[PDB]
Amino acid sequence: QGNECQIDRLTALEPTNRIQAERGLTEVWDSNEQEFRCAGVSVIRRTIEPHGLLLPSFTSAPELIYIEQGNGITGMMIPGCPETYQDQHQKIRHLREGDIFAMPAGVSHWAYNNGDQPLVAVILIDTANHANQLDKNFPTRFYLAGKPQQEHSNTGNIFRGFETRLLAESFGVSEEIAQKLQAEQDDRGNIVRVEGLHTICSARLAVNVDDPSKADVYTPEAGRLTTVNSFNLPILRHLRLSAAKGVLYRNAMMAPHYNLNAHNIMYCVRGRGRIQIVNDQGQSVFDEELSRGQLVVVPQNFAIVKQAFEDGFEWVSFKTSENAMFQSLAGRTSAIRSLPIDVVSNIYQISREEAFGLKFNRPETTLFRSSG
Amino acid sequence: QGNECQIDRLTALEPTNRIQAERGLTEVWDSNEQEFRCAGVSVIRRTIEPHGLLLPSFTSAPELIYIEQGNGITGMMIPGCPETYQDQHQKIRHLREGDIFAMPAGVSHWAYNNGDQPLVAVILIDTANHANQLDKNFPTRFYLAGKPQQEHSNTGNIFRGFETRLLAESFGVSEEIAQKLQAEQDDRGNIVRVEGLHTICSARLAVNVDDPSKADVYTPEAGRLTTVNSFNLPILRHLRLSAAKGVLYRNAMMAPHYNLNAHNIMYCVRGRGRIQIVNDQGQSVFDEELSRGQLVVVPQNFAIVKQAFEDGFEWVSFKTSENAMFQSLAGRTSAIRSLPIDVVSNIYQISREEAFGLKFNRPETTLFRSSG
Amino acid sequence: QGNECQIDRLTALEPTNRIQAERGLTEVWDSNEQEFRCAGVSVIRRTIEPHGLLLPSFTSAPELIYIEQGNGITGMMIPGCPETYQDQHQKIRHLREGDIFAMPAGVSHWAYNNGDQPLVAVILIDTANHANQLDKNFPTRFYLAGKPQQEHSNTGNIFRGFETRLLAESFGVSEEIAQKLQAEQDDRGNIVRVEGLHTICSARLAVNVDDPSKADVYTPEAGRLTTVNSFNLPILRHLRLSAAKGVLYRNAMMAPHYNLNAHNIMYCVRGRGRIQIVNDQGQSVFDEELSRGQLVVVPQNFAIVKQAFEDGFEWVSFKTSENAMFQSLAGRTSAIRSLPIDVVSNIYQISREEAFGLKFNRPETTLFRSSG
Repeated sequence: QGNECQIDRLTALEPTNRIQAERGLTEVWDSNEQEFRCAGVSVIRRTIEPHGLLLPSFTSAPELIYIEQGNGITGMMIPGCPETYQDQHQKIRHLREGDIFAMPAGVSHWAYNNGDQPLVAVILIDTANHANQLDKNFPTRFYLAGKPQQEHSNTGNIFRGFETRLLAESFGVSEEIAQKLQAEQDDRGNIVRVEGLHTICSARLAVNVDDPSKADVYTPEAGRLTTVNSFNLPILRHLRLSAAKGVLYRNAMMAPHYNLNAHNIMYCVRGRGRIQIVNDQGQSVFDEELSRGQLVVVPQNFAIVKQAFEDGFEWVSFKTSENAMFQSLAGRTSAIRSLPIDVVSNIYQISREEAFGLKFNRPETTLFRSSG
Repeated sequence: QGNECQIDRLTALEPTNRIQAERGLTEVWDSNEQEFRCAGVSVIRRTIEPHGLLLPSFTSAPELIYIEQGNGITGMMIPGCPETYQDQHQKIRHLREGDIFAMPAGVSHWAYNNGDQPLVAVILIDTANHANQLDKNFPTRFYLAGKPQQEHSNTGNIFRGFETRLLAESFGVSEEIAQKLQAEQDDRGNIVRVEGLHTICSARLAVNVDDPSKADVYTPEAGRLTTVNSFNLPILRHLRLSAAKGVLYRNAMMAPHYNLNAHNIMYCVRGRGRIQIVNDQGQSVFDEELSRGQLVVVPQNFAIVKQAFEDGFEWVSFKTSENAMFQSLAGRTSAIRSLPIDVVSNIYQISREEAFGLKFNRPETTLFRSSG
Repeated sequence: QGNECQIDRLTALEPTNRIQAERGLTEVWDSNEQEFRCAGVSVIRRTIEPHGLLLPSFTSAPELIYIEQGNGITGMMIPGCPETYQDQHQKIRHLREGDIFAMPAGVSHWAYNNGDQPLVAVILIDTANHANQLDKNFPTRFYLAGKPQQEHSNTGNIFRGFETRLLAESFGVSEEIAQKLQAEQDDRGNIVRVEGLHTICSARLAVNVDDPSKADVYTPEAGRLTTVNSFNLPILRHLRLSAAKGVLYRNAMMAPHYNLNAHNIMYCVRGRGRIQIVNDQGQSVFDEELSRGQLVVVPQNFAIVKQAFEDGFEWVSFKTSENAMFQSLAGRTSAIRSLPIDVVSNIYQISREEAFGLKFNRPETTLFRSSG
């Protein structure tokens, strides 16, 4: 078939499946939605209650994680990295709100909310990544403990699969304890309640996009845009993903722009925006308001404008390539302004002075203060 | 299915659709042709009349452009590149005959023929490029002005898609002028008549293959071969495409060879040649004469020989990978000559002296002077 | 469809087609097998009798070759590499048992057994490699001599395809000899009997994994693991494949582990092992004994344990990515040991001391001495 990107209708998408576990919630968007198929990604949102432990798992696809809310810690068990010092374990890293974290394909990991508010992560799973060599339709997830529900469609964690004897032998451990590995008798789900706890090897593997000094774009009382790519997060050189966080203040807008190289899974973090998206046909495929917890998939090259309402509008964009670049159509550093004025007047059939105003009437860069 | 490269018949291909615009012509080859599906490319040829302005557009796929005829200028609006100095615009670059230009995915651009003869560009659109994340069947093109016809299959340029108000607001411009953006009232097509006009940021993004000093191969009264790859055109490191131009003089031939790594879209620029192509089965899939404006798709690894006729034969080869490499079967630096003579005689069941002549009777490299 | 990696059953796979030639045998596994489709590879094994010459050929896919048995020499005709000094030919390289050799896509090559025992190579053909731009279902092979049978499904070597005249002309050779090229009158098949014979340009393009000093893992009376990746075989940076050889001594085991980034085509070289493989569902998809000449496909991220029997168990793993990395679940440098003990006890619902033993009772790295 291969026509999933012939899109004339996009939708504000919300999770269509829930997975309730003892200490957390996993909400799964519908990966069958055409625009997800086009983008080749899946999105989940996990809400881990305080003292909740997301059991160790891995997925064949790389993930881009935004910590929407809360703080906690994630342990990554990267093969080959140094033990640490009783007890030994690999580097524990901290998760905080505003954090954009990169999970390389196959890397096993667990998370724990050691904070007071629920820990909330919005996870892009890039099933179409070159790194994912399993199926492209749905993420494949392998758990290392518990008896977790399938997240994307007689089952258990990978240990349940092995002959119990082999397990016991493997760990130099009793059979009875091996059965604990297999968690055949476990009903807690993928996020369990705990009490308390207590170069890739050394990098943070994250950058906090709430750090206003890191913004690439600010416009006085318009807002800011903060990019995560291969320069501030070098691992993204390997994942070939990037990300951005945007804040639009009351009635501010992001000029119509298109992303050159990447699909943009724009998740609304807070506020509300009139979002309009146009396809290659010059047809609007989207003209709706996005608010908390909704996302829209902006396909590569699809033109888009974001107009904040009175409460502003804030989003994280997961981008399906390395150093995704976009181009504003209006403003300073825009397609129009890059056009020689004669080209502008000629292509739009307007005066050299109408052209001028078309080019320069908008002095802001990318983010504008607007009236609502 | 995935059998589009099971090819037993190739065809001399010509455009199957025309798109007439006010100041230019766009001829589109049939991307459904099996060998195009196999190669994962589309080909167009644009003829821009003098004083003709190819409206700004972009496509999700990278393009390799050969300027077959004429000269003019192209403006590339690469996001982030410096303005220039009344008026400000991005770097204007010159296009001349023999130019092989690389357009990265998503980069918006316009062209203008400021010369006296029609400006003619043969464009390979590499829809199967990793850079293209939309559909693979047909190029997706987005225009920034006018009301252009679909080039590959109630429509308009991307601005037509937006709420007019939002447009006006975006540019700090009147509504009436915003409607000009949307060009709902435009009948000029994608190439309009104009009057006159007047690290990637600084590179030429082109090399002229008509520069005889750049030839990698010359053979006295046989002709020349000139390659564009990542060394003389570094951007091609990003596009993962390469190109070559070949000139065969009267009755000269390019020895049977195969390309190791890439499909070869060989477009005939001038002259005429008996071209023969063999598949993995040892079957001829092509044995016809190519002339002006026709192309054949040579699939990766398919063996091919090109025999010029009395007027010679000249072609541009667009190659679907980085630094595509080929191997001659005959001549100096050929498969046969690289074979130890005993291997040759043994595999061909011939004498050590028949073998010798098989190896050395052909002292030329790649291009030979032949009799017609 | 795209569900070939939804695997609940793997099989010990053996060749399903034989191709007998005059001086050798070619055994072809069934590339239609679901797990081959999932992995996107094909496997062949060629047995070249002493004094046997594997005719020159190339395939659009890169190959990883393990010399299971024997020694001989392979000639690679890489385009552009220096002639050598009567006779001139390209660098001849030696093949020996334990050799893991990398063949880049499209590179023409022949092999010859100049040894006394049959020369046996197990060949992974990575049809799903980015380098292969032809069909993905089956390897495409082009021969440069003889009249070889199709290896994967009115035919001949590529020369047979050309007009004989053109051939003769091409090589400056008589017609009668040109017909020898076309081998229309040849019944020897792809491996013929001979008598005797006699930066990529200069690299060995191989590393011998039988070199015990190169082992990355040894465990006293357990065995060893030896990896071939981009560091000891730099060309693999281009192929994006890796390999390993494993030897398990009597009753030794490789702890349950999963490969993070790559499918693992594990071919059994000698001995016998109880191999168990688990999918993402916690279901065993394989629990059988592998022995000489059988392979199983371990999909990326599928968990696996290998238990040698009394004769030990030795395998070569062809891996479908660059520097494939795996993670042991048990032992030193394992997922479990990388887990903070509180996470372990909490996720497995066991004591801080049961947890401890789960973590540390297994002091070996990856390879363990076990009881059978």
